[PDB]
Amino acid sequence: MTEYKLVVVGACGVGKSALTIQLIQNHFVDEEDSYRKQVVIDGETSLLDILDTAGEEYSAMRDQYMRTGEGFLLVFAINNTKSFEDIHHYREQIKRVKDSEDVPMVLVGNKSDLPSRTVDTKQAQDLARSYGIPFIETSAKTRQGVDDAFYTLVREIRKHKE
Ligand SMILES: Nc1nc2c(ncn2[C@@H]2O[C@H](COP(=O)(O)OP(=O)(O)O)[C@@H](O)[C@H]2O)c(=O)[nH]1
Repeated sequence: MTEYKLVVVGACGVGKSALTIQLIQNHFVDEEDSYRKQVVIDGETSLLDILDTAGEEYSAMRDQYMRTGEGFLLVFAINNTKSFEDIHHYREQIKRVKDSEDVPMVLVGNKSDLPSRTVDTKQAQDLARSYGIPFIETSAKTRQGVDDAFYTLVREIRKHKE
C-alpha cells in the first residue's frame, strides 16, 4: 500500500482544516490538524497522511512533516489578499527545508463560494504558472475542487517519483 505524506500550508483561517475535513470526513461546519485515511486514486490504493499547518506550538513535528512531506498544498483564500501574499513565503520555506527546487506542490484558492473576492483568478493562475505548479479553485463548503486539489497533488508526487 502506497503512502503519501501531505502537508497543507497557508495562513490562519484560509480553510486548511475545512478542506481536509471535507476530503476525509465528507462534511463542513461553518462554526484536528492531522488526518489519516486510505482512498483510491486512479485505481491505486493510497494511504494519505495529512498535516495542516500555518507555521503552531508543535514546531518539531512541523519540521519533521516539512522534511518528510512528499507534497504540499499552498492554500490561500480568495477573500484574503494577505493570505495570497503569504504564499511565496510558504513556498520558499518548503524549498529551503527540503533543499530542492523540485518539490510537488499545488496552489489552492479556497472559499470560491464566497462573493467577496479580492484575489483574481488570473493573479493566482499567473503565480502558479511562474512556479510551474497546478492551480485549483476550491470550496470546502460546496466541495468544489476538493478531491481534485488533493488528487492532483498525489499525481504531482507520482510524477516526481518516476
Ligand atoms: N464559506 C466558506 N468558508 C470556509 C471555507 N473553508 C473554510 N471556511 C471557514 O473559514 C474559517 C476558517 O477555516 P479553518 O478550516 O479553521 O482554517 P485554517 O486555519 O486554515 O485551518 C471557518 O469558519 C471555516 O468554516 C470555504 O471554502 N468556504
